[PDB]
Amino acid sequence: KIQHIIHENQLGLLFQQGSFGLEKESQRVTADGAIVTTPHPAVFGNRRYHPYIQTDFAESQLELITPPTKKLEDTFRWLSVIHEVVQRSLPEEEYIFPLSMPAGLPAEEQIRVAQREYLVKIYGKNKQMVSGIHYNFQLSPDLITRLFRLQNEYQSAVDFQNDLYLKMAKNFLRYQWILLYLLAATPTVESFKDGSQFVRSLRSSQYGYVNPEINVSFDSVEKYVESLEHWVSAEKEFYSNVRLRGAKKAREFLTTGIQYLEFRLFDLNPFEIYGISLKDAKFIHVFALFMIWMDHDQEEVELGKARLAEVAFEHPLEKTAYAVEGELVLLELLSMLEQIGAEPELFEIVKEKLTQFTDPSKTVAGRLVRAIEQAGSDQQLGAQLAQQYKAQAFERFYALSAFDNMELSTQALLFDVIQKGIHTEILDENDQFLCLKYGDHIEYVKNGNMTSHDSYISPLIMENKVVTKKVLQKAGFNVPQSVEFTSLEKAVASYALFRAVVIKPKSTNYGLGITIFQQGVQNREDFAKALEIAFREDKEVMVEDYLVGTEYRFFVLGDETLAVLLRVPANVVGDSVHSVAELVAMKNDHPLRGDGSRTPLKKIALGEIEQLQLKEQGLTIDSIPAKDQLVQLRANSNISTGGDSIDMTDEMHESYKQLAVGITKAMGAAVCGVDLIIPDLKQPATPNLTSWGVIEANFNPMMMMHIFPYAGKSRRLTQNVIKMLFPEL
Amino acid sequence: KIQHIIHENQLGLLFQQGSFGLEKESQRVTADGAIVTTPHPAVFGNRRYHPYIQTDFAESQLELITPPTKKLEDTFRWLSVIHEVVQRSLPEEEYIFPLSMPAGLPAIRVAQLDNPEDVAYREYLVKIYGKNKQMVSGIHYNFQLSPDLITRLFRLQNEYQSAVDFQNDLYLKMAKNFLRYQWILLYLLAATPTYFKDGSPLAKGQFVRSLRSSQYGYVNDPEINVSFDSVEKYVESLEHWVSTKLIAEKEFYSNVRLRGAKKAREFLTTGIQYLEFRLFDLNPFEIYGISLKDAKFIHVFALFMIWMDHTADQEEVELGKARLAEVAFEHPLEKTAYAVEGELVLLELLSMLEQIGAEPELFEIVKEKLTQFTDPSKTVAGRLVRAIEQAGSDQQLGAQLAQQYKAQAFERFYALSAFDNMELSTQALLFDVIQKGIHTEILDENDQFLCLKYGDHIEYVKNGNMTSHDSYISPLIMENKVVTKKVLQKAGFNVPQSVEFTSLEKAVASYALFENRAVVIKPKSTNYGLGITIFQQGVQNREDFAKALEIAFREDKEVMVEDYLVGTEYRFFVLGDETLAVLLRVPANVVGDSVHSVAELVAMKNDHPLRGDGSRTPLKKIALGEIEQLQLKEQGLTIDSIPAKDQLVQLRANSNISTGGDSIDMTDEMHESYKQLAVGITKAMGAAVCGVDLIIPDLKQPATPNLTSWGVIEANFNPMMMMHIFPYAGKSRRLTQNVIKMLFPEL
Repeated sequence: KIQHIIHENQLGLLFQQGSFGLEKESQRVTADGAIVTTPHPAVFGNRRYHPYIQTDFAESQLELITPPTKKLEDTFRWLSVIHEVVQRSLPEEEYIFPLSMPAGLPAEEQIRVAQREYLVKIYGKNKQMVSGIHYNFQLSPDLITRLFRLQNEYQSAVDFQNDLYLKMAKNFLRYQWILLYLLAATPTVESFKDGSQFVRSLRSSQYGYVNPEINVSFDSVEKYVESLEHWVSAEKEFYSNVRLRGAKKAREFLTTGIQYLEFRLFDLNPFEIYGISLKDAKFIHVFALFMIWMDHDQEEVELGKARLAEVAFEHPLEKTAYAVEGELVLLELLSMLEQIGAEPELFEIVKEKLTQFTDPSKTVAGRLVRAIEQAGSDQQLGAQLAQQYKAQAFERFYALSAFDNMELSTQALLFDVIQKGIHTEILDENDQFLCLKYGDHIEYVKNGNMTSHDSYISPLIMENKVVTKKVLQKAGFNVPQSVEFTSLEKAVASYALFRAVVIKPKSTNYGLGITIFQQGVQNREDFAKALEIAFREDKEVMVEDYLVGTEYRFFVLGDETLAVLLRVPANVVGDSVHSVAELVAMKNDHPLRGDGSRTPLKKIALGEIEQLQLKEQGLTIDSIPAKDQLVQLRANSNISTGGDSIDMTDEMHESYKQLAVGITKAMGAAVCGVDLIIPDLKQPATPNLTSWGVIEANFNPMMMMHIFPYAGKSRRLTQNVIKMLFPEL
Repeated sequence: KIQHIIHENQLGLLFQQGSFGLEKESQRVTADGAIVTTPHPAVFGNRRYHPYIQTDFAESQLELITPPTKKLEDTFRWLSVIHEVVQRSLPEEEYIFPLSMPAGLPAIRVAQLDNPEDVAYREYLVKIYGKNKQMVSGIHYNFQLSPDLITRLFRLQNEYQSAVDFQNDLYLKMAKNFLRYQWILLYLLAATPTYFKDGSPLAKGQFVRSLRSSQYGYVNDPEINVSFDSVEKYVESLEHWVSTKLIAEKEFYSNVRLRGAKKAREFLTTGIQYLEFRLFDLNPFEIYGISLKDAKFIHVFALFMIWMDHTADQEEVELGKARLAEVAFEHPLEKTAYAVEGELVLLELLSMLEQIGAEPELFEIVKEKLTQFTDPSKTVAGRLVRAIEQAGSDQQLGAQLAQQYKAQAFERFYALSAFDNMELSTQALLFDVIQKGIHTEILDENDQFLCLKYGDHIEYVKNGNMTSHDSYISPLIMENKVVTKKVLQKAGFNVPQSVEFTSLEKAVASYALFENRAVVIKPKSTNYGLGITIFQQGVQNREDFAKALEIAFREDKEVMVEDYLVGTEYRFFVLGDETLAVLLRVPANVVGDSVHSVAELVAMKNDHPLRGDGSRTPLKKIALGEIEQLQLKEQGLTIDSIPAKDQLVQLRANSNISTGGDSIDMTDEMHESYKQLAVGITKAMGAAVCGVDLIIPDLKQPATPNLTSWGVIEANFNPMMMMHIFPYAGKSRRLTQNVIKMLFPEL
């Protein structure tokens, strides 16, 4: 079905609308560039059900799959993320491989290909080691439907879909060589003939598995079904550079038609990190539409296919045989953009491609030869490029490039999900609402911690505090008591009830009225005075217990305390006889140090608050701290200032840890985070408030400082959560 | 020892602190005044487990038990509420009985306890003393001293060594003294001045101050006696009699009783937890059979027994009771024989209050009491005799008074008075919990958090319908409104969709998307509806479409086009897997049927009890203001003007309860299909309770997917039950019961 009244009805935005799927095969490899020759990583979710990351043929060869997305931009986001999860999950020794043509190729015995023999037998194990990028595009149904009405001619919707897809495929084949001229990365291979110096593309080139001499028919869905089905007298064997992947069986196409098209034409791009460029994917999209668009038989296709294989073989450097056909295609394509009012970016892209016809070196094929030549070996550049990419990605290990904005608790959850093979949808990028489904089972999480497993009332309880206080004391736990007096005369009377307390005004400024009795309510007269000063400042004054001790935070999931975090005020240790400034800068060199929100840790600054306190320590920016002399630069633990979080899970006594599990269970929360004040972590727990006191309960606990502590073992909470949700895994 | 001298550590504030309980016994009775002579109401929870409402002995005799509270102030709200729940629960035919004295006694009734032992116990008891004396009912006053004040008392007292012995000795001292002076309490508060029960006493209107504390009032025997002198002795006394012969220790009858008692002896390790005082007769003049002032009076008095240094000797205690009996038998109008003792006794009380820095109010109370010694006319007993003569009989007043109170309970049927301030939804749940008997406690009156505990099962509910079964993700899903939309489009429910355009050019370009779709085009943020274009039929032209988008952009930076919906909006209340109710709300109105003017018409409609503040009551009274008066002009009517003949006059354009619109139950009237959708939407949300708002062109026609057929307005995670419980014109659907059951299905 080829016609474009679309322009007559101005449906420009719709032709662009669509969906984009994407698979990339890369070979797991050593630093040398050799094939990994080892098993698929255990961390990765089951090869059977893991949607994003799987293994195609060789256990060593790996395939990354991006979910389908309405915007080409979101595909890359995913690809980027999947690649980073993989790089970071991959063993330190093993690495990913940039190019399609394997650089170091093993004997047949070597490749286990752990989970095809007949298929393997007919062409052999080695050809299968070739790796590529499959690009799948499907037209927006709305777009098509609008189009179907306009066509008086077609009585069946499926025929029109079928016909439209067929048109696109047939046409894409006809001009598919230009794509191959622009982006071919298969010039060389390690092993019969050294070949006719270089070639544009070996795969498309005859001596590739991809290159069949059986005539199928893309003219009619029915025809193709019969040509295909009769050739049996299955689905896997046919090589179509564009593939009809719409349905499980060809017959079903008569019943249901073709739902989308998968293009197998492409080679990995060594220059781009994930093997594709957003621009190239966009280019392809526009190109597919041009296929459909052009008003435009088997032989023309067959001719096209022939032009495809010759262009492959040609040395990339030398000028293409049919730049002329190519220039004409790109020019009409420019025209196509005019009428659809395509965004400017596209214009820039087709323009650059036009430049490429003229300058062969600007071509992806051509650029690679100089560089590969410069590396001196197919293996040398590939291997060189494996380290750059793994290495480039390990820069911000805590955060996923794809979703830098999402909270770190949430970014990490993502990682876990993608690595474990659970299928996830970002319902709100901005609100950190994730939807996770594995199998029929579906579970929604928000901000990582919030799960189905938490009743609403738990959080409801913790927010209130009066309730928590009243509910916790009944639990029998030690809860610090607050006493509030409307009237001062009553307060003097109430002196019997208080111990170490602080008397403050509900609302005061400049700390007025605050009186602190630490180990101190010894005389009634001083107590009375404290109330008076307090009472001038506000209509209501409060009396609260004052407990001194370090403060800890226990992350509790389920029945056990998962982790414990201590926070300490900005400081540098004096070990180095280095300028504290010199010493400070040294502490900020770690990637985990950035502003507080974007990175797990904040960056200490030697400002006047910090400078002032140092002076209390006797120091100056310039002083060199004696070995093992810790200087604190703040009296405030919040890491906002630059405090260090240190894991205390092992160091903390288990008495409290059970107390923390005891407290959160009383609240009814499966994932609550408890803040406690404990004078002696080391000494065993007691009923007396002298040992400890419960200071707070959090409905949505942090995760991230736990996962990425400045010092101390990293306890990963997101997996505990992930397992908790879908325990079946 | 004497706590009195240890006011040196300024324990006056500690002294006032305590735990307070209360048990009041009354007999459900007919307006006639005759006993009910029928079964315990169905509505109340099971008698075996019910903590708030029960029957002491006679099925006809019911007793209200208030949960202990830190303040005597609160027990009364509990009491007020419990008695209101009881008043509302009885068949209209049945009323409550105010006086202690049985009105018309049959010769009758049975315990009706599920356990065998109780029936045997009551049977043995009815046989021991007959059943008439049992018939009489009265308040019990339970008071427990704060444990912290006791510890402080104890720390100073070197004499005891053991904490419990101190606790036993204190309570004992308090009991003894109470017995000697208890007569003072009865005189003030005698309420039993007045045939079948005890006509042997000569009566010609010749009333005694209190019939109960007299010999004819049931004391099982002269021979039974136990010493309060020592806990160890008391126990020996109770033991010996049980051994051989009260049936048990509970059968021991006395005006003050030790408690927390599994058995007396366990006190020797456990200590005495608290005391129960039974001297009191229901008083006819206070709505709930006792007053706060009087409740308080006893507390201070109880303290005084502690405060005085002296403890009464066995002789003293015995003398006390004889005195109390004589005083109780005296004629109400005459002055007490030992009135000076009373003046002296109340005199110390004052010194004590002054010393402890007690509240200003208390001084007021005791004084009133002194005034009462000068002239007995003021005493409840003296007052009662006056009142009894008014309708000529003991019984007549009791029926007039019961009537007076059941009426009070029924004004504001919709709200529980103890906690008027709480949301209606919550007062309503409270009611239901109390009627059902789930032990309930309020953690924050203001935040609305409640704690319901039955057996070893407890559930925490905030705002009436927020419970354990509801999970946390659902609310978050519903908060978003955007996320709400995504979860919902997946299930396939019809949800209107909004598309936002930053670029006008793209908007015009993207025009095809909505053509024969009825869209409302509006700027993100606009004033006076500026730039808002509505398209009821659909976007017919490119040109009309461009103008609409063009104009909005003039108005705002970010412009949203949203799907237009039309129909009557409906509120389904979904709980669990079933939709429990559907409610619709109409614009304030009246009907001209009456031929009254709109002014008269409206006045009649507000007369309804439910109407009041929209906030403090289910429905808000229509007001005939100018905004209301304009609507009239359109109808061709005026305030004076008379609506004619069953004509609907509309006085608002917005169907808002806030402006006096009515609420109508359409549970049954609505189509089944939509109802499943509310259950369907709730499922996608994964919410146990959800209130789902749909826009529906026709109740009656079956639902179709398409928006023209069908639509969803919004998803609410805290549904407004009271509207549901009370429609202006609907059939009441109570959802608080549905909620409770789902909470405690085991019930």
